[PDB]
This record gives sequence, structure tokens and C-alpha cells, in this order.
Amino acid sequence: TGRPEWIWLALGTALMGLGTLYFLVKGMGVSDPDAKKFYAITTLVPAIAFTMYLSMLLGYGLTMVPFGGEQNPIYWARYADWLFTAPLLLLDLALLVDADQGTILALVGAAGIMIGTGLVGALTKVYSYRFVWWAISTAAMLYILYVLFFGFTSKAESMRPEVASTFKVLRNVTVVLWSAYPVVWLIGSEGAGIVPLNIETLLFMVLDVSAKVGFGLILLRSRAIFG
Ligand SMILES: *C/C=C(C)/C=C/C=C(C)/C=C/C1=C(C)CCCC1(C)C
Repeated sequence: TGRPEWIWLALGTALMGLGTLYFLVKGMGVSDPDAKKFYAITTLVPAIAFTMYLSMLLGYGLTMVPFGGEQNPIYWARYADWLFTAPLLLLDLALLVDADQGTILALVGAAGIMIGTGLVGALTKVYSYRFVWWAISTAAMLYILYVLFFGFTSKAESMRPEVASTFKVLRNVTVVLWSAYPVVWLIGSEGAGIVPLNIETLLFMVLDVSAKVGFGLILLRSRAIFG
């Protein structure tokens, strides 16, 4: 096939794999229970992304959805990725500020809706309705971000400055990166079809890698992960 976006798929696979091994090696060396917890979660994130990026590279997770009078290429493998990686990243932040189970349940649930409606919209055949689902998915993300910024930040204040300061960084990187996904979707192949798939793939890999490996490097190198 040799699609124009394969090189970015290959780069995403490479970066996710390397980040996975590094976390794995670093994680199985630590003896602290709590640290192990964070390491197990943070290592699984890029591991899942690696498998999906590899699959897409190999030609899977791609489907032609008709709308706008075209046969549009929609990489659904991404949602198979985010469905598990998104909530896991949320869990890392939750464990960091000692969030409550109710909060975590609510966040993971909102994340489920976000990815769920997102995929449904990316698969919808009625052009205008694709944006209705997109809208609902974004509303769910805003809820998540609101909770992360107003709820979590507040409880991170009961933690030590080192833990609070580590969370602020992860929170910030998360808010900035996550906020970009809906925009890319809107102007990309799933939406207006303004930005070509090759470039679109480039944008998503940069966001995915930064939100997983970048997020992990920051979290796993901090002393805030220790019990
Ligand atoms: C490693 C992957 C991460 C951190 C992915 C985060 C993804 C989002 C915040 C995705 C959001 C979306 C919307 C707000 C609406 C349209 C569809 C999505 C799923 C692209």
C-alpha cells in the first residue's frame, strides 16, 4: 500500500516501543510498592499504543467511511488505543493526588463516553451528525479537564509540595495535549478534511508520544511516586 502517513506510523511505533522498554526496565528495578504501582500503569500505556501503531503500520485499524461524497480513510485503531490508555493516564493522576474512588469512577466513565462517542462520530455516515457526536465527546473531555484542574489540583494541596508540583506539571501537559485532539479531529480526515491524513497522522503521533512517553518520563523520574 505505502500510504503517505506510514513514516509517522513507523515513528510512533518506534517511540512507543522504546519508551515502553525503558519504563519496564526502570519499573522492575524499583522495590517500592507504590512506585511499582505507577510504573506498571505508566508502562502499559505506551505498550498499548505500540501495539496499535504497529497494527496501523501493518495495515490494520483502517476503514473507509463514506460521507461528503468521498470514501474517507478512518483509522479506528486509535480509539482501541485511547479507550485503555486515556483512563490509565487519568488513573496515574488520580493515584498521585489520592483522589476518591467516586471521582475515579466518574473520570473513567466520562473518558469512556469521550472515546465511545468519538469513534461513533468517526464512523457516522451522515456528515453533519459526525459533528454531533464530536460535540458530545468534546463535552465529555471538558468535564474531565475541569475535574483535573479544579478537583484534583485542590486535593493535590493535601500532598507534599514535591507531589503537588509533580501533579501540576502532569496536569498542565495533559490539559494542553488533550485539548489539541478535538481540534485535530475537527480539521482532519474525520472532520472538515482540511488537513491531509499524512499531516494529521503526524500531529497525532506528536500528541500521543508527548502525552504518553513525555508524561511518563516526567512522572517516573519524580520522587512523588514513592509510598
Ligand atoms: C495517549 C492518548 C491520549 C492521551 C489521548 C487523548 C485523547 C483525547 C483527549 C481525545 C479526544 C477526542 C475528542 C474530544 C472528540 C473527538 C474524538 C476524540 C476521541 C479524538
